Amino acid sequence: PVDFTGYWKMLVNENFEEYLRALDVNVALRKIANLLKPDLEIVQDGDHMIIRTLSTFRNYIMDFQVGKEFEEDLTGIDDRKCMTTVSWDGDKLQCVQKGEKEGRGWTQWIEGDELHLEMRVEGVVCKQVFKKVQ
Ligand SMILES: CC1=C(/C=C/C(C)=C/C=C/C(C)=C/CO)C(C)(C)CCC1
Ligand code: NA
Repeated sequence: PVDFTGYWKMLVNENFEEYLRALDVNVALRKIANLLKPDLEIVQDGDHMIIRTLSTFRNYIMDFQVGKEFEEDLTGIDDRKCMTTVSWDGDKLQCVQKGEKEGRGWTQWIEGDELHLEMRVEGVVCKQVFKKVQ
């Protein structure tokens, strides 16, 4: 199916402040986070994926099997714990992060040579787009 493997650089990041505000991230950290332009480093073998969000401040590592619920420790972000499931939805990845915040999750997919990531919480939608360096 779709292989997201790649070192992806951020081109677009819309509404990230609002998204972090909804996660109750403190103003200080939001200030910094919004100028980080994290890379996405993905290594995938079928339904097994490691997704590393990389920045000079902090990294965030996801390591999961598509379709299989797991205990997600969002330490360094909002330091919350979710019961998270990343599922196939055709060629898209659909992540649901069950926990304190309503409607928390994200959708990831490829359009041509672009990786699209939409992150959501409580009706806030942050839009990110990434590209590999050719
Ligand atoms: C706030 C904050 C950060 C937030 C990272 C986030 C919110 C990553 C979401 C990654 C996803 C949804 C990958 C799915 O392919 C990072 C840790 C960069 C630096 C410290 C500040
Ligand atoms: Na692992």
